Amino acid sequence: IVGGYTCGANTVPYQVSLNSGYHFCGGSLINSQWVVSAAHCYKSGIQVRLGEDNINVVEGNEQFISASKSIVHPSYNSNTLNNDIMLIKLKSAASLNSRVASISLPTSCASAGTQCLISGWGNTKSSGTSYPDVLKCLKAPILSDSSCKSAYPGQITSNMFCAGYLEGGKDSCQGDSGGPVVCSGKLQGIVSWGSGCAQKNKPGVYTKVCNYVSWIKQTIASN
Ligand SMILES: N=C(N)c1ccc(CNC(=O)[C@@H]2CCCN2C(=O)CNC2CCCCC2)cc1
Ligand SMILES: [Ca+2]
Repeated sequence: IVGGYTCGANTVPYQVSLNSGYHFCGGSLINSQWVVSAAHCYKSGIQVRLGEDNINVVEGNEQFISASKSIVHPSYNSNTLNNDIMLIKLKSAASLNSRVASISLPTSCASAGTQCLISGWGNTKSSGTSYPDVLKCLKAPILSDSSCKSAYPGQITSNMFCAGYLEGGKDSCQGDSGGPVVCSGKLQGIVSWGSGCAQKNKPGVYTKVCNYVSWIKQTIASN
């Protein structure tokens, strides 16, 4: 997260870290058994880490739970990142509490101009590399579709939206991948892609979660 601030420990209790010997992606807890992340985060051997603040220090509120299965969206296209969403099931149910909590799925999509919260443990520099060990947060508005498409011609689909700042300086970044964009108490986006981080006229691009609620509810009820 570039140009953000320290969230404060467990203030974003639905945020998870996916670990395979190291943190490599964010995710969002949607109920005691299931995590939503980006399809480009897929790998086997995932451990889900809940209740984290400092991902390098055991602070006392963590739950570490192996994934039992992953389900990548049936139409995910790695080349275009269209339908960049996956579900991950926990081998055992998380114990929900005030530091380990689910985020609600939307009942409808958000509007352009709605303010959101984007969070993660990714790089905090727009030139160079620095990874924080505590969770970082960013307030960012949903941008118009026309500013999004103008920034990235021929590359935005109906399953994507832009959020952030066209002047730059504030953005998500590598390592934030798969994490939440929460707007008005709902998970509306997943950190997906962009050009560099915090660059002028290159805002972040997010998976448009409202398009997938039916798929999500049908898939978890059948697995
Ligand atoms: N908000 C940001 N600036 C931002 C930028 C990048 C990332 C991390 N995501 C990524 O790097 C993702 C996954 C691997 C390929 N990838 C890409 O961004 C690769 N370029 C894309 C262009 C559009 C068509 C699909 C490919 C996460 C956030
Ligand atoms: Ca920790």
